[PDB]
Amino acid sequence: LPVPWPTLVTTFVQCFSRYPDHMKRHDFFKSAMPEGYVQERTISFKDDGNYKTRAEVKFEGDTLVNRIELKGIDFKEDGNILGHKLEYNYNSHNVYITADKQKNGIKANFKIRHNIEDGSVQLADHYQQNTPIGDGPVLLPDNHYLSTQSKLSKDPNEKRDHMVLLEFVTAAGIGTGSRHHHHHHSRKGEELFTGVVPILVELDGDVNGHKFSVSGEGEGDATYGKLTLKFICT
Repeated sequence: LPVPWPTLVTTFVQCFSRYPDHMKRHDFFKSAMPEGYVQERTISFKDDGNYKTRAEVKFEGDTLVNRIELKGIDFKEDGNILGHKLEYNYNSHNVYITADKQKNGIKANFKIRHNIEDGSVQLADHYQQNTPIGDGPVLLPDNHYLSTQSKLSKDPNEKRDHMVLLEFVTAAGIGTGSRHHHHHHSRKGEELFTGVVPILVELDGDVNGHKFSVSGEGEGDATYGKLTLKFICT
């Protein structure tokens, strides 16, 4: 793998976030299902290169799949990314979501703080836009945030280069007086997430001409804002 695993966490399914009852009317991600959404990002590593990503997230039968292309350029050979100088861990923080009326979707920007091995912080500035694939109605949200927590681990019986990921995501930032206390909204999309959903993730990448692929498997339980994924280089 040509880059540190933590640098890919954000790229490797926000439809698995927990939206409590009063906020379900703001859940763009599930509302776009099963047709899905396109997710695009620029990720700018301070003093280093950038990733640009395009993904389609949708249902194929009973499976939520996230297929990604990533292009990374302008990285330093001996910088924190290509030189693998980032600790294997991950900071919890809040991702703020706003509607993007023009693309019938959402945007977000947020900064990830990556610990550097024997140094300070490598910042990764994220710009994100999401657009529905289908033409059906979607839920465009009021401003809110996703409180996102991520634990990184290893499988002691896995010989391949890999990452195990446990994530918990809960929406917040809207109070119960919002929209005159009205919870009502269409449950289309949302109803597909009431139980445990299998996930496939597949990525093709090229970072400074180093080409690689990753596959990931696991499951999501949105009732608990819970995701479990294991990723391997392929």
